[PDB]
Amino acid sequence: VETISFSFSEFEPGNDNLTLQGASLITQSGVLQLTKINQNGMPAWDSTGRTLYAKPVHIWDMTTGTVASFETRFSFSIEQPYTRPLPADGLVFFMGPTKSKPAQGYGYLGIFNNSKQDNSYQTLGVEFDTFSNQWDPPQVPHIGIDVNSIRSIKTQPFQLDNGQVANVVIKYDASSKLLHAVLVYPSSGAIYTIAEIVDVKQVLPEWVDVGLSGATGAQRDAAETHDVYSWSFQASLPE
Amino acid sequence: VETISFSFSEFEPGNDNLTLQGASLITQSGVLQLTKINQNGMPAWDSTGRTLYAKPVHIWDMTTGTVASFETRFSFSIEQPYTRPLPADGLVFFMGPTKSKPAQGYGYLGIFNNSKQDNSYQTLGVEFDTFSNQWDPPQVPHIGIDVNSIRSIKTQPFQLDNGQVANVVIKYDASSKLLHAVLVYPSSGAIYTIAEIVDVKQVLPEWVDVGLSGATGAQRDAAETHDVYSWSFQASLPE
Ligand SMILES: OC[C@H]1O[C@@H](O[C@H]2[C@H](O)[C@@H](O)[C@H](O)O[C@@H]2CO)[C@H](O)[C@@H](O)[C@H]1O
Ligand SMILES: OC[C@H]1O[C@@H](O[C@H]2[C@H](O)[C@@H](O)[C@H](O)O[C@@H]2CO)[C@H](O)[C@@H](O)[C@H]1O
Ligand SMILES: [Ca+2]
Ligand SMILES: [Ca+2]
Ligand SMILES: [Mn+2]
Ligand SMILES: [Mn+2]
Repeated sequence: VETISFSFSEFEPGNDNLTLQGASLITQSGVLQLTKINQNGMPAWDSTGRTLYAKPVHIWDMTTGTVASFETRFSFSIEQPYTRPLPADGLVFFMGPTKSKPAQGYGYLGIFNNSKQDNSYQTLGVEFDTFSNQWDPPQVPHIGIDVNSIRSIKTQPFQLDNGQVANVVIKYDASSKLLHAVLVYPSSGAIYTIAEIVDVKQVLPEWVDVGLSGATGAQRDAAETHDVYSWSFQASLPE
Repeated sequence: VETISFSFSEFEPGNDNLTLQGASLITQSGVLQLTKINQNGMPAWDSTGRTLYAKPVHIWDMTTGTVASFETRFSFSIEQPYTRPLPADGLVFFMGPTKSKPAQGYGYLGIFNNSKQDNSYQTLGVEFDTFSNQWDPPQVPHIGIDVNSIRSIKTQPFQLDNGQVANVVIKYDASSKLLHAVLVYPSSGAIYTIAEIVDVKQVLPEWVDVGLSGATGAQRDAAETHDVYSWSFQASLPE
């Protein structure tokens, strides 16, 4: 069994194991701000930011045919301060090719370039979508499981607790090829759950980068915050 | 689509839609006590109690070949007041043949008669096991998915927050034959999750009874409480 794991109760500026891209930034108070926040303390539009763990993770081995089981936990808060226009765009937990750079922003959440399903992406993502695009279901916000496409294969609407901290748990069992995610708002006690079959062996490359990505809207004030307070990850490749 | 749903924020004594069996009892304060509590306020051993919704639910149709998607939510607390011996036995959410009576107590949680896998049971259960029997994994308590057998096909250890209220969400997606359950302890913020493939069409009869069951140990003081504070259920059979 080879393993890998990190666990941040809070974030520390200048930490080497974290790669910040785009607007992504860590405050001295220990919080990770994926998207830009102005001097007046309010969310800026047309912003994209990502954070990747500096070490690649071995998700599966082509030689032995074994695939790893993994689990990730993080807590974040999304604040939508504007009355109008509609807020955007959301944040995602993703896995993909190592040494990747930010893709398209807005509805693409910084991890995709278009709305076409392209196995060439080799990207798996669990999104918390706050804006309804042409490819999205009517309800927002919604949790979505993205496999090589911004058009989720599965979707689950949820109630946003504006400014409140949400706890997320995403788990993958290699034995059943089952990916289950959970969203919990400690404040209200609300619980949301999504699950779906995902063959990691058919989607991702043997080695991947794990990260978080966030993005704000394409027009003035179509924004919200994407703050992350903690993040842990663990993977186990048997053989 | 035919549907059915109930939602109890609290329990009311004398409610007609609830069938109490065994020691099961509802207090005037609105709580459902599955297992007996003595005059000294402490849990009694050798106790078994169950509660079933008085109306059967159509889980699948053999004629159209359609299967229903369902979701159930309930909150409970288990208090293990004795230093010794080890506490037992746990509680379960189950689905099975309509008009059923309590089965064996103790490790069988009141829904099974033996440890043998018998498709004749036609019982599906999500257990919160507090005692480790010969057929259980070493770790207790643990969440377990039971399909026609007390020997879970899947298990997940969890940390008991003695006397604290736990929130549970069990969901079944007919499209993926996926059963995902979640346990959350609001107090500590702990989150546990289990998921597995279950073909309801192959396990349960077209019509079933949904209920909760609890049981205490086979020897003096091998007990704990099994209190339920709320319970809601919803099912949707398309066609
Ligand atoms: O408003 C946030 C929303 O914008 C979409 O892009 C719009 C853009 O805002 C609008 O000014 C222009 O005329 O058309 C674009 C396409 O409809 C983004 O695509 C969406 O993801 C959000 O960011
Ligand atoms: O102690 C709780 C535990 O008891 C098991 O049954 C025991 C019984 O307690 C003991 O006195 C007797 O000698 O042997 C039985 C079988 O090992 C139950 O099976 C278990 O579910 C718990 O209830
Ligand atoms: Ca979107
Ligand atoms: Ca047991
Ligand atoms: Mn979406
Ligand atoms: Mn068990």
